[PDB]
Amino acid sequence: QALLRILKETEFKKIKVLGSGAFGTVYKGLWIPEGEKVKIPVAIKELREKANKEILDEAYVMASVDSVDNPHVCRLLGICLTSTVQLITQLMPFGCLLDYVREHKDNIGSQYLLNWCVQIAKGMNYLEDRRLVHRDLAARNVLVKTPQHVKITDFGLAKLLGAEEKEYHAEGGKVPIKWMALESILHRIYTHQSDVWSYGVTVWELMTFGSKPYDGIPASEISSILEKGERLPQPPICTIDVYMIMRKCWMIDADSRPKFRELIIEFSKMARDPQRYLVIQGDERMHLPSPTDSNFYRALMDDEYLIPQQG
Ligand SMILES: COc1c(Cl)cccc1Nc1c(-c2ccncc2OC[C@@H]2CCCO2)[nH]c2c1C(=O)NCC2
Repeated sequence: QALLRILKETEFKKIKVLGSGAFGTVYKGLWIPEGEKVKIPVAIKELREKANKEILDEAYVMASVDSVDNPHVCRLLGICLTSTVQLITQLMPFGCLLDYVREHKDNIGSQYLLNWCVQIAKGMNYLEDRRLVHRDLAARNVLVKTPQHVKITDFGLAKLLGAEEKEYHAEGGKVPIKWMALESILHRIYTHQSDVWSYGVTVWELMTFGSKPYDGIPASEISSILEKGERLPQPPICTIDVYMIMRKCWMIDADSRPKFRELIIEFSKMARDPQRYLVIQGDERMHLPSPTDSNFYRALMDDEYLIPQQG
């Protein structure tokens, strides 16, 4: 039962732009629901300007998959009807994971990387259980609540499969070619197993501390590269077992790829002996802010999408 809570514009103060890009504009603000005095840090999203129709579809997906215990997927708090339709969620104060890994490379140890991989797989497994194909899993669409806790976001491309359906077949909208499974590029078919491909690319992004995949290669060439058996390279920090997970995610046969339930288990195993699996210089000397740190409050200070050319 998908409900959308309407929040009045006047319950929001101190709205400030956080960032803009392909996702539209995201603002941060303070939500003070009338009836209470509690002040809740929020993020507020509106699309680029159709915009109204599209963003309600995202609200619907998010409301559809919401649940009492939902750690690793962003929850919709409500929507706001102003000059635009805006979505409202809890602020993730450390920002986008892609920016985070680029900015904090020198303090990101093996334990953090492996834990993030586990968390993203747990979030995706949750979505799979609710018949949701995300279709845009990428490091740009993972957010950082704390350095120890990430969440999947951006349901702009996401689709719910009916009880009889195994796949979603797309029409001609712009799609993230460099993160897509070959079958999605060739045939516009999307499944939970094409999300696994995207998961593999996401892991690659993290393990390279936010390198751009297939940098300098036009998206029009990607299907040909994949058909020749070429893949993203082994990141220097990754031991062979970690890279082999990525390579399994990029198998041609979708049903031969790992399932998210398997990825949780495999990455959890690695997270139990992190320095065995990732080799990072100075790993033991690295630290990131954690809620259990006495000074954690100090940290809380005040063309990837292309028109398809096949299928
Ligand atoms: C879709 O869930 C949201 C809702 Cl319901 C409302 C506002 C923001 C989001 N998510 C996003 C944030 C966001 C959510 C919560 N806290 C901070 C945030 O932005 C942090 C930085 C700022 C710009 C890049 O991310 N940032 C991004 C999304 C998104 O959908 N796509 C990519 C960039």
